[PDB]
Amino acid sequence: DYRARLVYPFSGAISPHADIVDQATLAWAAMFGLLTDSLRHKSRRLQYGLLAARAYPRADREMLQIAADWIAWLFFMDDQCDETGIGRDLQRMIALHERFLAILDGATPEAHDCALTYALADLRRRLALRAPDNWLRRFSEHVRLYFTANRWETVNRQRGATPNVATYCAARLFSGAVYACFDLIELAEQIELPFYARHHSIVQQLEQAANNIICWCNDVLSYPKEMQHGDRHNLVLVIQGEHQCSLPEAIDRALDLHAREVATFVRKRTCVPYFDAAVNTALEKYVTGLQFWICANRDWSLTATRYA
Ligand SMILES: CC1=C/CC[C@@H](C)CC[C@H](C(C)C)\C=C\1
Ligand SMILES: [Mg+2]
Ligand SMILES: [Mg+2]
Ligand SMILES: [Mg+2]
Repeated sequence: DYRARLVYPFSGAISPHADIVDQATLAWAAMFGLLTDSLRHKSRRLQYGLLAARAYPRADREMLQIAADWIAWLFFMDDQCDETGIGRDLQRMIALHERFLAILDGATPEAHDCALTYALADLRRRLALRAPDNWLRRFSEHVRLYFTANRWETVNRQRGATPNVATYCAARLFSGAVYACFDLIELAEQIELPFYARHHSIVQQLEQAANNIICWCNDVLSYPKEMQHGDRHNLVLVIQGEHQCSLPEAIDRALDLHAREVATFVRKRTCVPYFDAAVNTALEKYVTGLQFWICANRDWSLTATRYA
């Protein structure tokens, strides 16, 4: 059981609001028309709210609900990208992204805009009530880079071209939208980091390490369903192509890279410089937030129907 090798020298927590938030995320999905024909009794088992509850365990219920609805949005968008025709059609993906980008700039959806565009506009509206412009611009840019990454995946599928390890790992940091999920830690923890701390090389490196761990963990758990769809956006499949090795060996190599990235994250935690008492207090809440996300991703994914 190679899954038992997905271990961390720390553990997570879950918000006491978990089930309330999950029920509300389903009601939200139904309200905005995101639940497709194939899903009726499968809808109950999505449990997207129970991932959010683990990722932001200390958040107030209102802020947690924005995070849960956002996480659900990302799953709904992802299944369109990864399991339908739109992920093989760059021109259809560009037309959709043009609508999302107009909504991220604060435009109102038109009558004939799709459910995902309306739902994205709802999340932006609710975030604008809770966050300053500075934060909203950083979130929006992280979301734009997720769309760019999805268009990158679409070109790979159209060309039938598996990326090399260096290209894949560099792009995978954007294709999972993990940086946009990290932005929400600030709102969950109600912390205001000054510019020089927010963008410090050690903070960027801790964010990169946490993002890598989360994505490579997902890759080990999601290679089966991704292979079932003839997809190629997975460290296991990418390693297999580069090394011309067996699937068991590629899995072994992916888990080695995961273990190494956990150690890098633990090491770099002890390298955060002393700015001042108030800045380092806030900074340690953010970095603790990254740990909660690492654990949430693993803890939710091992039990989720999504990877069963
Ligand atoms: C692999 C991912 C890890 C981060 C988990 C979380 C952000 C889920 C939503 C988002 C889309 C792609 C589901 C992310 C993917
Ligand atoms: Mg995807
Ligand atoms: Mg996917
Ligand atoms: Mg995956």
